[PDB]
Amino acid sequence: CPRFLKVKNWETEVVLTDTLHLKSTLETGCTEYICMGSIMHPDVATKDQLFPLAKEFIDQYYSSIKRFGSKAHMERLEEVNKEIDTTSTYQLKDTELIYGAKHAWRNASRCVGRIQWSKLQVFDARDCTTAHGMFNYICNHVKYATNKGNLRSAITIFPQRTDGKHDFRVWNSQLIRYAGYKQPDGSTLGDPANVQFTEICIQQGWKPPRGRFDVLPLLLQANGNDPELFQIPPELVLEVPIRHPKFEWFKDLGLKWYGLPAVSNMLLEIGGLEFSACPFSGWYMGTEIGVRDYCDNSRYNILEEVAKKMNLDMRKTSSLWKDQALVEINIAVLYSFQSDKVTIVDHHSATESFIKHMENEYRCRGGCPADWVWIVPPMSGSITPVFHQEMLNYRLTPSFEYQPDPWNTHVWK
Amino acid sequence: RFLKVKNWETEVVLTDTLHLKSTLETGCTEYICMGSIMHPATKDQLFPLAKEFIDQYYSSIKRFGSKAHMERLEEVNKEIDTTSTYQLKDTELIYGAKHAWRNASRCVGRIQWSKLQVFDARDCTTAHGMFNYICNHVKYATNKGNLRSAITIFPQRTDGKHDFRVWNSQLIRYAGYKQPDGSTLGDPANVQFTEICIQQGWKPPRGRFDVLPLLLQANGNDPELFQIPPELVLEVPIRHPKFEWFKDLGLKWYGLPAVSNMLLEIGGLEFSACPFSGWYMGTEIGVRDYCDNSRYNILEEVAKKMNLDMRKTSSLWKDQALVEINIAVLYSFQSDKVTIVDHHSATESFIKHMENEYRCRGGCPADWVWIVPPMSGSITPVFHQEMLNYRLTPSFEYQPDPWNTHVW
Ligand code: HEM
Ligand code: HEM
Ligand SMILES: Cc1cc(N)nc(CCc2cc(F)cc(CCCN(C)C)c2F)c1
Ligand SMILES: Cc1cc(N)nc(CCc2cc(F)cc(CCCN(C)C)c2F)c1
Ligand SMILES: C[C@H](O)[C@H](O)[C@H]1CNc2nc(N)[nH]c(=O)c2N1
Ligand SMILES: C[C@H](O)[C@H](O)[C@H]1CNc2nc(N)[nH]c(=O)c2N1
Ligand SMILES: [Zn+2]
Repeated sequence: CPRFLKVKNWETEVVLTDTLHLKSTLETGCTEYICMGSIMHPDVATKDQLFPLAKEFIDQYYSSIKRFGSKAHMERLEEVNKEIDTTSTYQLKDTELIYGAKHAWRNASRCVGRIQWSKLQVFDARDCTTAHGMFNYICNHVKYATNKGNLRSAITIFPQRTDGKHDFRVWNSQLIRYAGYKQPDGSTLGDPANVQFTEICIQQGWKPPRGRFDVLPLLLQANGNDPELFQIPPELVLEVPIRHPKFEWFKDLGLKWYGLPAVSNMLLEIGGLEFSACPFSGWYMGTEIGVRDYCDNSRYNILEEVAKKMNLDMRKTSSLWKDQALVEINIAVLYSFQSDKVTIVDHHSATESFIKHMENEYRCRGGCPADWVWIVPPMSGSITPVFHQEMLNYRLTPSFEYQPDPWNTHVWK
Repeated sequence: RFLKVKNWETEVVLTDTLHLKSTLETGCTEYICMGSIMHPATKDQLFPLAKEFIDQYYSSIKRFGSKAHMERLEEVNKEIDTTSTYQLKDTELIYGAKHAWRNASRCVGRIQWSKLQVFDARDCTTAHGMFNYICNHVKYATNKGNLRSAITIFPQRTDGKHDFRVWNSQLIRYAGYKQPDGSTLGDPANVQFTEICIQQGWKPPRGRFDVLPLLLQANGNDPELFQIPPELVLEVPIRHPKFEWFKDLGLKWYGLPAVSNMLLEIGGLEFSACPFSGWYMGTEIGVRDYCDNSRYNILEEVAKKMNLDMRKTSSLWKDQALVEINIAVLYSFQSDKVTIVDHHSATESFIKHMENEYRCRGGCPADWVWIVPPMSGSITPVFHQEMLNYRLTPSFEYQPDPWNTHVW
């Protein structure tokens, strides 16, 4: 592998030099002959597998605190090694847990929000034993991160995997999401993305209000036991009704969205350890709501109704009625969040911040892994600076990974 | 191994076997993906490349292993022996040019690939001859607004000291002028090329839409300047269906998009001058050509006339102006009956193209980074389509700009 790789920005002519790719760990999916960069997704560690993974992480941590090679570094290596020897696993120190969580975000190639990576509040929930305790930790997380609309990024880390039969899992894909209900006539009420999970909740005992914006309950699994349902206290769920600065009729669509984006189905890998329940939250980029949640054909799919109320000609695609309506919806989302003083970032500001972040990471860290397919926003791509920015994608650890949906693997008791 | 691609909107899964036929490199490795990087012979090297191509040609006309096929391989073998190269048959040239288009991972317009008019210009020897062939190309392809895809293929590379080159990046482009006060008049993408034309004796009108002259190099000689006859250059004044003030911006564009700086590789042969043309997707003009910060950069002026609040990015004033400019472009070409496709229709057609190629060919190499349009990405169906990118040959390739290699 070449020692230096160059990326160019075709708008500004700036050339950056990447050396950090030499620390790349796992596989991208690509080969010399095929690129899988647009593919969305392209039994535990043995003692022998765990030793080198832990050492790599411990070495990285002690290098970051400028104590590489120190007595405390060598002693930490020996203590971890003994622990892996006698128990087949090991426990992270609190400092190492925090460092690992921040760096999994720092390394998340698909995240445009990483300029914030070092300001992550880490909640250590490794003492949790029950689904009720998970609910308590999650409620505290949601309250802290929401902060009356002055949102603060945060992660809550539940106990790591042991033998794979005692996993902690949040069955929700996000902590706060709206239910979706398939109707006998084929239509869907609510969010079509969540129909499968909604049906699971109903079978587990949830009584669904069957509305358009019903906050789903938490479905929480502790220590490999069957998951249990809990209702998030509604006063902890900050929501924003969507209105438009010019179009008085926009509020009559009855749209609203929740303020806190909180991913809860990913796995956090630190030093070979696997944290299968690690819900983390930030704040929204407006297009995540205004383009994807609202205008995806397979989601709320409101382009039609908005275009109608805008009195656009919808018979020819070349009138760009979809495009025109999409912008108004995204204007409404940003205006409504700003009016209610709920943190949100538009796609222009976020991508400009990410370029500055990337350049800083290249200069101070030797690179910044980035997934262009995900970094470029889903509207107006080429009038954002990331569109013209060449990027290198590679996998560094600590990392957030996808994992199978737990209902596909769980052994019901 | 067989590889699957999923469309996350429709849940359609396709199975790719065609990638097993690729042998060029992508630039990626198992550890680093370069998917967003823009740019990642001898007798001995030539015959296996020739053999592979002759093989796939005779397989395509269902006479693989025929007597004609055996004879052609031997014919090619002797010719590489006695001359260090070979000459394609006319049928092979046409097949190879259509397949270079069919294989172009970055082109959303490939549903048309087999409707390509191929002009054989391999008997050309001088820049005057190139000019004549290019004028005929432009006239045929323009067709009074009913655009027709075409490619003109000039003689192949021999020793590399005798290349045919079109120095222009496109056959028709507007000049760009570095102003005294530091800014730029016209098209900033072409400032360097414009200056080379001036340095070669071109008298610039110093307007905003001055069609550049052709700078044509034949057989490695110094390039020569030619003016395309203006009656051959179809242009469209841009106006807006609702904003009557839009025409007062004084904007226009040319109807014929015609790439002239790429290299066509067929069976190991390299055609360094191979201008090819189709018709525009509206966003190529209205998003990239007009609104890139390094291009015409008119978002400010348009948003001004729309009286948009331009003090905060979160008003999305840039996004609103962007849509209106692209409405105007489509409306203007359609009103003048000049072929153009919008990004919704184009990506729809591409999804249908992919389905066809997976069925009859076992796959379709596609570069998501280039296929997804530069605006309103996720409300087009390609945004949700997983794609596999791999290099098949015949292919179009980038090459260095001739002013960096040429000795005068
Ligand atoms: C604080 C403000 C943040 C912003 C504005 C932001 C923005 C984004 C956006 C727009 C995406 C693409 C979302 C999509 O299309 O589904 C994304 C992906 C991602 N973000 Fe961030 N994010 C933020 C915070 C965080 C935090 C705190 C973490 C973890 C500690 C994180 C980790 C990730 C990961 C792992 C992905 C990839 C998700 C996947 O591949 O499925 N982000 N982010
Ligand atoms: C007929 C209508 C056509 C349409 C609508 C179309 C559309 C497009 C678009 C929108 C791009 C992206 C260009 C950019 O972003 O700069 C592209 C790229 C490309 N097209 Fe097509 N195209 C057409 C015809 C053709 C033809 C006739 C050929 C060759 C015979 C061709 C070969 C290519 C190649 C090689 C690229 C990649 C360019 C590069 O890598 O820089 N296209 N096409
Ligand atoms: C922390 C955070 C901040 C932010 N501003 N945005 C997000 C994206 C929210 C999101 C929404 C979504 F629909 C899908 C995924 C992928 C991961 C979740 N699982 C489905 C794998 C997401 F991350 C996350
Ligand atoms: C045949 C054809 C049809 C069409 N509809 N579109 C194109 C692309 C036009 C284009 C525009 C542009 F700005 C940059 C590049 C790549 C660099 C090549 N240079 C020759 C310009 C382009 F291919 C080609
Ligand atoms: C097929 C393609 O990989 C898929 O649609 C991706 C494209 N880019 C994306 N980018 C973001 N930010 N989020 C997404 O869900 C997707 N989806
Ligand atoms: C850095 C990045 O590869 C570069 O900006 C690419 C992105 N995608 C593109 N897509 C198209 N269609 N045309 C382009 O010029 C580019 N430029
Ligand atoms: Zn790749």
